[PDB]
Amino acid sequence: SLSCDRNGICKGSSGSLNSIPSGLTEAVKSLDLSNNRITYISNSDLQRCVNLQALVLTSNGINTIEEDSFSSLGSLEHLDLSYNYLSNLSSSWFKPLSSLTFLNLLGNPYKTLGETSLFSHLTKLQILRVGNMDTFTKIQRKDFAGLTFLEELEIDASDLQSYEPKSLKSIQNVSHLILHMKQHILLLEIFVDVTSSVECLELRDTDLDTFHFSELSTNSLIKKFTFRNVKITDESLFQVMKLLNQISGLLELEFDDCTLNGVGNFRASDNDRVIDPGKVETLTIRRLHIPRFYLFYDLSTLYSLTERVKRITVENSKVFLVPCLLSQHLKSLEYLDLSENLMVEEYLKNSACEDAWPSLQTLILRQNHLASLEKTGETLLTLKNLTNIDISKNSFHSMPETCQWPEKMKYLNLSSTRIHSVTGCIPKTLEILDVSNNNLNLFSLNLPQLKELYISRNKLMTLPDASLLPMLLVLKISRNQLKSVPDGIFDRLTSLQKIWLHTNPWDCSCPRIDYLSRWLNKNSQKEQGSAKCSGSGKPVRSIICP
Amino acid sequence: SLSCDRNGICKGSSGSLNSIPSGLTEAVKSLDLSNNRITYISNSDLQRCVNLQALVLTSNGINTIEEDSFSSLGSLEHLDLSYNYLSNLSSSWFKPLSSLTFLNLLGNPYKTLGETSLFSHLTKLQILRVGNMDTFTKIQRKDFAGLTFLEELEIDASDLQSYEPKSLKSIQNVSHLILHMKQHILLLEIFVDVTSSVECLELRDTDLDTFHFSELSTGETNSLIKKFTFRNVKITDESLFQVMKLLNQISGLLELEFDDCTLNGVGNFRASDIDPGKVETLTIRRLHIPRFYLFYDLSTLYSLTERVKRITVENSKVFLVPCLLSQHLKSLEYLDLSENLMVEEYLKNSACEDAWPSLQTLILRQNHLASLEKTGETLLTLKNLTNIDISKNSFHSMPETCQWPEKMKYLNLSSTRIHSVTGCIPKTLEILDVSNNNLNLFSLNLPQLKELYISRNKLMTLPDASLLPMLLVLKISRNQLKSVPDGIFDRLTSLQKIWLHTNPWDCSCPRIDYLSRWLNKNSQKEQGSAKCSGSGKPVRSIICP
Ligand SMILES: O=C(N[C@H]1C[C@@H]1c1ccccc1)[C@@H]1CN(C(=O)c2ccc(C(=O)N3C[C@@H](C(=O)N[C@H]4C[C@@H]4c4ccccc4)[C@H](C(=O)N[C@H]4C[C@@H]4c4ccccc4)C3)cc2)C[C@H]1C(=O)N[C@H]1C[C@@H]1c1ccccc1
Ligand SMILES: O=C(N[C@H]1C[C@@H]1c1ccccc1)[C@@H]1CN(C(=O)c2ccc(C(=O)N3C[C@@H](C(=O)N[C@H]4C[C@@H]4c4ccccc4)[C@H](C(=O)N[C@H]4C[C@@H]4c4ccccc4)C3)cc2)C[C@H]1C(=O)N[C@H]1C[C@@H]1c1ccccc1
Ligand SMILES: *[C@@H]1O[C@H](CO)[C@@H](O[C@@H]2O[C@H](CO)[C@@H](O)[C@H](O)[C@H]2NC(C)=O)[C@H](O)[C@H]1NC(C)=O
Ligand SMILES: *[C@@H]1O[C@H](CO)[C@@H](O[C@@H]2O[C@H](CO)[C@@H](O)[C@H](O)[C@H]2NC(C)=O)[C@H](O)[C@H]1NC(C)=O
Ligand SMILES: *[C@@H]1O[C@H](CO)[C@@H](O)[C@H](O)[C@H]1NC(C)=O
Ligand SMILES: *[C@@H]1O[C@H](CO)[C@@H](O)[C@H](O)[C@H]1NC(C)=O
Ligand SMILES: *[C@@H]1O[C@H](CO)[C@@H](O)[C@H](O)[C@H]1NC(C)=O
Ligand SMILES: *[C@@H]1O[C@H](CO)[C@@H](O)[C@H](O)[C@H]1NC(C)=O
Ligand SMILES: *[C@@H]1O[C@H](CO)[C@@H](O)[C@H](O)[C@H]1NC(C)=O
Repeated sequence: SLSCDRNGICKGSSGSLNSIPSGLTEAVKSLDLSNNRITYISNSDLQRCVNLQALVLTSNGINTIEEDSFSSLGSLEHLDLSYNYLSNLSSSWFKPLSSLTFLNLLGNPYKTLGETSLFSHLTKLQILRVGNMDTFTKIQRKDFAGLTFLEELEIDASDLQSYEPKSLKSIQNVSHLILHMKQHILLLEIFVDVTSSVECLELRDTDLDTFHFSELSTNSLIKKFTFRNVKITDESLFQVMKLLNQISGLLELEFDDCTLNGVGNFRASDNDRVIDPGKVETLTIRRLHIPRFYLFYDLSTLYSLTERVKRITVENSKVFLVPCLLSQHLKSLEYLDLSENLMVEEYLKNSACEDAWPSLQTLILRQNHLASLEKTGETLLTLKNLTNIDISKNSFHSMPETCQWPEKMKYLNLSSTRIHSVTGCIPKTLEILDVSNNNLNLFSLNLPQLKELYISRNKLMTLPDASLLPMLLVLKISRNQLKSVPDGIFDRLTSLQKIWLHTNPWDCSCPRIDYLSRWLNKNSQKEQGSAKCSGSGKPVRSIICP
Repeated sequence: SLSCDRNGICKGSSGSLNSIPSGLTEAVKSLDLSNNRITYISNSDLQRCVNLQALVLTSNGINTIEEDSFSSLGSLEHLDLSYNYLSNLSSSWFKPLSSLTFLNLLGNPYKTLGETSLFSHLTKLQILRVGNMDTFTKIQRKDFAGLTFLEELEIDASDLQSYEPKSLKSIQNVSHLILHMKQHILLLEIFVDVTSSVECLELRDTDLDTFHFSELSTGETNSLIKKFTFRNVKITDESLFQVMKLLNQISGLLELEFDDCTLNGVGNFRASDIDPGKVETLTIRRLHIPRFYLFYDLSTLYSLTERVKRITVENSKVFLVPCLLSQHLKSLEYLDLSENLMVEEYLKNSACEDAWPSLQTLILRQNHLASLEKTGETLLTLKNLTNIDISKNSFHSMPETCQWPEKMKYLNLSSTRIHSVTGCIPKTLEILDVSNNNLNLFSLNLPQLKELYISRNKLMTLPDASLLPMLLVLKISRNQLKSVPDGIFDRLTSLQKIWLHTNPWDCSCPRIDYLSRWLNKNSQKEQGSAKCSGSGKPVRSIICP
C-alpha cells in the first residue's frame, strides 16, 4: 500500500490509490505516489508533512488541487506534477514553497500558465519544466516573472501558437534551455530573447526543412547548440548556419537523432562564400537518419569549413567513406570518433592520405566492419601523432606474429574482437591495453611500460607474469577461470593501485589461499569488488589460515 | 626418366633434362617435355614419329630448330613452343604440318613474325597464339597470310610500335580475338581491320586513361562483334565516354564486360552533352578504384541501362544502388551483386517505387546483410522476384514469420550461420539451400519443394519426408545421420538424386535393414557412397537376415 524505509522515504507502488493516503506525519521525508489513480488533493491531505522534501505525483490524473494544499510544505525541494489533468494552475500552490528547487509541470492540459505569475515566490528554484504536446499555445510576458537564475528550463512548446515578446528575456541566466517545438514559425522570435542568457541551447523535434533565416532585431552567451530529433534539408542547413552565425562564441554544435535530406536538385551557388566557421571547435553527430526514399544531396563544399574543428564525433550515422579531400581539410582535428559506422579498411587507407590528419591523436573505430588487425595497423601507420586507437567490437578473430603500429601509440583497445590468443603484434610501447571480452587462455606478453591491463571476461587459467608487467598500476582480471595466484606475485607490482579479482572460481583451500586471503585484508582498499570462494559464497578477504 | 604409355603418351618427368631423346619411335602419339632444359632440335631427334599428334615443349631453352625438323610431322595437331628463346622463326617448321590445329608461340623473344608468312599451309589451324610482352613490336601484312577461319587468335602485342594497315583484315572469321596492348596509339587502327571478322573481342592490359575516339573513314558500321571484353584496362571518367563512342561503332553489340579494370577521375570532369544500342548484358568484375583516387560522378550513365536484361557487378565495392538507377533498370531480369558491401537499410531505397519491375533473379551473396526479416521485407515489393540468393551472409537466426515475394521459388540460405529453421521460409519454395550451417533438425512443411540442399549440417534425423512430398533432390550428405525411419523413401515417389555419404551410419543389422536394402534397389539414385561408421565399408554391401 504505502511502503516507507527507516528514514521516511515512502512510495506507493500498488497503483490502486484513489487519493493521498491518510496519516502522513512529520516523519515523512519523501512521498512517491507515481502511477496511481489519485484525482483530488484537499487542503488537509498534506498539512502535517512539514518535513516533506520530495513529492512525486507523476501520471496520476489529478483534476484539482485546493488552494492551500501545500501550505505546510515549506521544506519541499522537489515537486513533480507531470502528466496529470491540471488544466488550470493557481499561484497559491507555489507561494508557500520557499525551498523549492525542482518543479515539473509537463504534460498537463493547460493552454496557458494562467493570468497570474506562478513562480514569483520560488526564490530557490533551479529546474523548471513546463508545457505540453497538444494544448499549450501561448507564452505570456508575465509567465516567468520572478525567475532571475535557472540551471535548467524545459519548455514543451510543441504546438505553441503565440509568443509574447520578451517573455523569456526577464530570466538573466539559464545554463540549459530545452525547447520542444514542432514548427519553426516562432523560433527566431524566441531566440532573440534567450540568446543573451543561455549557455547550452537545445532545440527538440522542430521541422526545419523549409526554415529561412531573417535578420534579427538585435553578443550571444550560447556556447553549445544542440539539435535533437530535428529535420534539416541541404537547402535549409545553410539557413541554420546563418542562425548559428549570430552566435559569435559558439564552441560546440551537436545533432542527435536528426534527419538530413535533399529538397531535390539543390546546388551550392552563393551560400558557399557567406559562411563563417567562427569558433566552433566540437562537432557531434549521433544517429543521423537519412530518409529511406531520400532525395540526393551534395554538401561536399562543407568539407572546407572544418579546418578549425578540434573534436568530431560522428556516431552511428551510416559512414562508409571519409574522403581524402575531407581528411586533408581536417587540419586541427585532434579527436575523431567514428563508432558504429560501416568503415572498411580499404577506404580507411584513402582517408589516411599524405598530409591527412596531422593533429589527430585519438581515433575511435569501435564497431565498424574492420576485419584484419594487420591491415588496420598498416592503414594507421602514416598518422604519426596517433596515440589512442580504439578498434574494439570489430571481428578480427586473430592477429599475426608481427604488426606495424603508429610509433607514439600508448593506448590500444582490442576489447570484443573474438581473439583466442595475443602475440607480439601488440607493441611494447603500450601503456594501456584492453583485451577484455575475448576468449584468451593465456597472457604472457612482455610490456615493460604497461600501466593498465584490462583483460576481464576471458578464460584465463593463470595470472600474467608480474615480471613482464613491472609498471602495472591497474589490473582488471575479473570474470576469468583463475583458481589461484602465485605467492608473492603482487609484491612484484610495486605501483599497483587497483585490481579486480571477483567472479573467479577461487580455490579457498587453506594450504594455498593463505597468501591471497592475507593480501586482500592488508590491501582491501586496492581490491575493486570482492573475490568470492567457489563452494561457499564467502569473500576470500575474510579467510584466515593456521 | 621418361614414363611412356603403350598408347604413345610420353612424359618428360624429371625437370633436369638437357635434350630431346635420341632414336625415337613410330608409336609416339604425344610428347610432353615441359619444364626441361632442352636447347636444340635436329631433324633426326623426331624423324620417326610420323604418327605424332601432339608436341608440348613449354618453358624450355630452345634456341634453334633446324630446318625440316618437323618434316615427319605430317599428322601433328598440337604444337606448343611457348616460353622458349626463339628470336628467329622459319617457315619450314610449319611447312609439313598440314593437319595442325593448335599452335602456341607466345613468350618467345622474337621482334617480328619474319619476312616469310609462317601459317600459309596450316589449312586446318583453329587456335593460334603469338607474341610476347617485351620485344614484339611490328605486325606486317603477311604475318597472317594463309589464315581464313580460326576459332581463337591471341596476339600478345604489349609493346606494339607499328601496325601495317590491313594486316588483320585478311582473316575472314575469328570467333575469339585476344589482344594484349599496353598503349592505345594503334588501338583504332587495329579495330577497323577486325571489327568485321571478330565475334568475341577481348582487349587486355591497355591504358585507356587518355583514349580519344576518332572515327576512321571506313563507314563499315556493319560489325560482327557481339561481345567486347576489357580485362585489366585502366579507364577514366573522361575516356569512358570515348570508349562508349568506340562501342557505338558496334551496332550489333550484345555483351559488355570489364574484368579487373580500373576506373578513376581525371580531376574536374562534368557530364553535360548517348545510344545504348543492343547491349543487353553488362558484366563488371573486381573493378578497382585507386587507393588515392580522383573523385568522379558518372550518375548520368544510370539512364543508359533501361534496356539491359542481365547485370553482374561482382566484388566492385558497391555500397549503394540508388533508387534513380534501379528505376532506370526497367528491363533488368537478373542482378548479381555478389561480394559487395550493400548497406542493408538502403537495400530498401533500391526497392523504391517502380524499381526493378522485371527483376526475377537477385543475388546478394556475401554482402554484409545481418537480418533475414529485414531482407525479406525489403524485397517484398519486387513482384516478379523468384530467385533470391543471400548465401554467405551472417544472419545467425530467423524469426517465426517473415514476408517474402509471393512468387519466390528459389531461396539460397547457404553458409548463413543458422542453427534452426522456422516458418520464415515460405511454402511457395521449390528449391531451398540451407547447406553449410549448424542445423540439427529440418521439419518444415513445404508442399512444393522439389530440391532440398542441406549438406554440411549437424542433422541427427532425416528431414520429415511426409512434409516434402514432391522432393526430386535431397542432398543430405556430411551430417550426423545414424539411421533412417523405415519406408521413408517409399513416399518420395518423384525422387531422382540423393546424397547420403559422409554420415556416421550405424551398420547394426537389426537396425539398418531398410536402408541397406533400399540403396541396393535404387543404386542409380545415390550420389556418392554411404559408408558404415565403424568400418569404411559401403552400406549397400551388407545384407541383413
Ligand atoms: O554531402 C556529402 N557530405 C557532406 C555531408 C557531409 C559532412 C560535411 C562536413 C561535415 C560533416 C559532414 C556527400 C558528398 N557527396 C559527393 O561528393 C557526391 C557527389 C555525387 C555523387 C554521385 O551521384 N555519384 C554517382 C557515382 C557513379 O558514378 N555511378 C556510376 C558509375 C556507375 C554506373 C552507372 C551505370 C551503370 C553501371 C555503373 C559516383 C561514384 O560512386 N564515384 C566513385 C568515386 C566514388 C567511390 C565509390 C566507392 C568507393 C570509393 C569511391 C558518385 C556521389 C557523391 C554526396 C554526399 C552524400 O553523401 N549525400 C547523401 C545521399 C548520400 C547517402 C545515401 C545513403 C547512404 C549514405 C549516404
Ligand atoms: O559524407 C561522408 N563522410 C563524412 C560524414 C563523414 C565524416 C567523417 C569524419 C569527420 C567528419 C565527417 C561520406 C562521403 N560519401 C560519398 O562521397 C558518396 C556518396 C554517395 C555515393 C553514390 O551515390 N554511390 C553510388 C554507388 C553506385 O554507383 N552503384 C552502382 C554502380 C553499381 C550498380 C549496381 C547495380 C546495377 C548497376 C550498377 C556507388 C558504389 O557504391 N560503388 C561504385 C564504386 C563502384 C562501381 C562499380 C561498377 C561500376 C562503377 C562503379 C557509390 C558515392 C560517394 C558518402 C558519405 C557516407 O559514407 N555517409 C554519409 C551519410 C553520412 C552522414 C552525412 C552527413 C552527416 C553525417 C553523416
Ligand atoms: C481557474 O480557477 C480560478 C479559481 O476560481 C478562476 O478564477 C476566476 O477567474 C475569473 C476571470 O473571468 C474571475 O472573474 C473570478 O473572480 C475568478 N475566481 C476566483 C475564485 O479566482 C479562473 O477563471 C480559472 N481559469 C479558467 C481559465 O477558467
Ligand atoms: C547456394 O549458394 C551457394 C553459394 O553460397 C552455391 O554454391 C556454389 O555453387 C557453385 C555452382 O554454381 C560452385 O561453382 C561454387 O564453388 C559453390 N560455392 C560454395 C561456397 O559452395 C550453391 O550452388 C547454391 N545452391 C543452389 C544453386 O541450389
Ligand atoms: C549570467 O549571464 C551574465 C551575462 O553577461 C554573465 O556575465 C554571467 O557570468 C552569467 N552567470 C553565470 C553563472 O553563468
Ligand atoms: C604532431 O603534433 C605536433 C604537436 O605536438 C605538431 O607540432 C606536429 O606538426 C604534428 N605532426 C607530426 C608529423 O608530428
Ligand atoms: C575499450 O572499449 C570498450 C568498448 O568496446 C570500453 O567499454 C572500454 O572502456 C575501453 N577500454 C578502455 C577505455 O580502457
Ligand atoms: C634467321 O635464320 C635464317 C636461317 O638460319 C637466316 O637466313 C636469317 O638471316 C636469320 N635471321 C637473323 C636475324 O639472324
Ligand atoms: C512483371 O513482368 C511482367 C512480364 O511478364 C510485366 O508485364 C509486369 O509489368 C512486371 N511487373 C509486375 C507483374 O509487377
